Amino acid sequence: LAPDGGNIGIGFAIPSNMVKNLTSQMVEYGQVKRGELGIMGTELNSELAKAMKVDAQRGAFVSQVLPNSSAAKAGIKAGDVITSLNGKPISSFAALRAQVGTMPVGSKLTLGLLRDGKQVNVNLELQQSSQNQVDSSSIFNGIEGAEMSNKGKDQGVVVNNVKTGTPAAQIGLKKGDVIIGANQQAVKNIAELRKVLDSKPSVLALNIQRGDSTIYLLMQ
Amino acid sequence: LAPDGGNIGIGFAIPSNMVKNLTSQMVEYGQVKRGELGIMGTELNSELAKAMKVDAQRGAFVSQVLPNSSAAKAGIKAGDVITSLNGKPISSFAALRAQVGTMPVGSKLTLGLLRDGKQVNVNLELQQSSQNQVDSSSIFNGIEGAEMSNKGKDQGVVVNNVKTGTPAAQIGLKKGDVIIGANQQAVKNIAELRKVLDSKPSVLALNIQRGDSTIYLLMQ
Amino acid sequence: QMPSLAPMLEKVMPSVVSINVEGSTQKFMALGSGVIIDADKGYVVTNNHVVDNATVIKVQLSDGRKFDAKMVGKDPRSDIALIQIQNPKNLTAIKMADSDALRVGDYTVAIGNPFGLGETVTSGIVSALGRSGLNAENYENFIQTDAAINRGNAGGALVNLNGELIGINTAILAPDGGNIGIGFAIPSNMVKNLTSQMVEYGQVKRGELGIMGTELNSELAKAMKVDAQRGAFVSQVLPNSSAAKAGIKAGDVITSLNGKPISSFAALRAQVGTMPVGSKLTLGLLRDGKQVNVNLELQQSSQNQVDSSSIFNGIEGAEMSNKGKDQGVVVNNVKTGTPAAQIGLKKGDVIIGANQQAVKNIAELRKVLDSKPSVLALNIQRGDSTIYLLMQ
Repeated sequence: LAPDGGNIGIGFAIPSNMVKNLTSQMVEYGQVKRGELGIMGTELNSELAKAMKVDAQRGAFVSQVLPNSSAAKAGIKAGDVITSLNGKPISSFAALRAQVGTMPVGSKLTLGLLRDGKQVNVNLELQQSSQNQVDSSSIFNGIEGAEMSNKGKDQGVVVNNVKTGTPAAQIGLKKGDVIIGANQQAVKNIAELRKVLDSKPSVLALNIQRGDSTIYLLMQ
Repeated sequence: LAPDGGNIGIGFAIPSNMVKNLTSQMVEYGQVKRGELGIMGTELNSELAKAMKVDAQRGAFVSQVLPNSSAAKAGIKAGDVITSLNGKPISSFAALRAQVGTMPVGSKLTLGLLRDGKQVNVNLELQQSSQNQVDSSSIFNGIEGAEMSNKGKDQGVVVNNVKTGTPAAQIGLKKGDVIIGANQQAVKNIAELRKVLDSKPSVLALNIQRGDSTIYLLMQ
Repeated sequence: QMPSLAPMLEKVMPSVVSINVEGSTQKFMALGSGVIIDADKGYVVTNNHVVDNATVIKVQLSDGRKFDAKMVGKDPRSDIALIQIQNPKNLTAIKMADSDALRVGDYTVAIGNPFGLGETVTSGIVSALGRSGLNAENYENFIQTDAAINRGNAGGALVNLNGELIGINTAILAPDGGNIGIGFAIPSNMVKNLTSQMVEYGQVKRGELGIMGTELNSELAKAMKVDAQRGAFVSQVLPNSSAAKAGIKAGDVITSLNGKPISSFAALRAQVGTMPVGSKLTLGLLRDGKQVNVNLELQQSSQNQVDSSSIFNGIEGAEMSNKGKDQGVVVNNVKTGTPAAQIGLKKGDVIIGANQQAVKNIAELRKVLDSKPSVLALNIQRGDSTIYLLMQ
């Protein structure tokens, strides 16, 4: 925080537990596979707490749970208040978001709950998601277009959603494509891919699958 | 090639084998029935060849094969390189296009292939296509509108696709029509048709079939 | 049963290459042709005007293959440059013919890359020999031919029916940049000399007779009572020159060099202008109606060559040239506002190494530069002192 781009005594750092998770994923995959509980929430402020007769001036208020979500399955109901994650008391909703927002899918966690004045304990398993990440640009450096992300196990890079006037689709890039190799090298995930690109070839020969067909997309 | 429309030492002729094929078709039909292998390709340049680890600096690179195509059936895979047609080494993709682009449908040919450093030999049969040819104009001289082409054996001239404000549809010309005669003369193909037109009648009485109905379209 | 150039060309076309160039002085692209002179080392000759001021040079064989090439020599006065394919494999060089045995009836075929279409061959005859005057500051002794030559043909081959190289296609007379039947190639004897020097030194060490002259035209010949309508007229000889020592007097006419009759003054200039210092030659002389024969030894000179720019690519400043034996590169004459002197470059400096590599001549130097270091540490001698000049 600083008017006039000079330090005044207030600065911020990402806590290291978050760095430890986020990075470790990147190492093994080239991106972060984001898991979700599938609840909508908001900061539990003192006013909201009266409205809801809860003894607690801070926490995550559950506005609603998504159907067929981890939360759902686990028994979390709307109008619940989350007070602790894995033993650790919860500053706020944002903090909560931030915590789980950095754990990998499949992680097993436990939530401190508070429904109708009664403390609750619930076991959850982080699940899939629709995380908006890694655009075609972050890997091609300048090739606007469809977003991309890993796929299943080490199954290759999947193209999420192509735009229109975006340069990527202007090389034959179509959503639903599954980059399975490049320049005679196998691509299991975004890291491998970025690796072939690190060598900086003149022509990039993408080996993709559209439906039940192998095809090749070329670049320069 | 010539800035300023004067000769400078560089001129081009269509090779005679191509003339021999193209013309012979025209003689017997009034147009060329274009056959296709149904592969997408591009020039195999030296850069692309490294990307693909191929020993070959020239040829046709197979970007992908169409499903239910001659190529498909024959066993040609994307990322293949075509090096020879019928014994004859292949300059480039264009040359290849140009060769087959002038053979008649049903022609039997054989391809020199190169997949993963290994030479391959494949037998093909030129198949149908969606060739964009003979507009209604090339036969009516000035009657814009739907495109036309022969149909099956000597079954008459078929109207491909009518436009809108095009003068042809402005005489009742509708796509899917099958000109089966004109002025009490039978029309098996575009040559026959153009023949009735050679006499230059004042009124042209087209005998067409729309669906299960015979109708007549008139001109002047 | 049909006559054809095909059998010959089949052996010969691999020798000729296309050349693409990226440069700046403002970014440009250019293209022309080149000829493989030595298959093993990947030496490729071409016109200096094609590869001049190039940041990047790529060479493409007739078979498709591309390579990168780096400069090794260049002579603007004659418009010949020598480059070298980096990592040459399985190449074909051309055999050179003796251009001095060419005659005007002779058949010629030209090979090169007009408008970047690809390797194109066209044919004609020798229309003329010894043509000069195109650019009067240069050495020029052009073969003239009506084989079609256009833009992109520069640096390419002019060969005879046996596929021997007789010239390098260089220029064309032509309003409107299209061929009209008149094109020019540097004769191959000149290429053979100029290049061979470049190989061994990075530049040409130009020798001089030290005579001033001019074309002996028919009018001048009357004025001087000489029986001869062509040749080199000696206007004056320099003191302490080869000519001087040899006994050549002003008002002499030179009619032949080494047995070979002499078209004109320009031709003469062009011949010797391409022989290396120390060469021993003999002159056909004509003083007061009497034939004379004289033995000469080509001597030093003040040749204006290799600017600091031709080796640094963009570093204006002092000119440079080899020095004595393999003694290093000497800086000729620094300017003022020129960027070179703006790095501490002072005339009289003797570049004796760079980046811990020894520099005997311009080729070696250009070699350290080929690696493209980030910082260039010049090891120079000013007077009796070693110093270091730095760049980036």
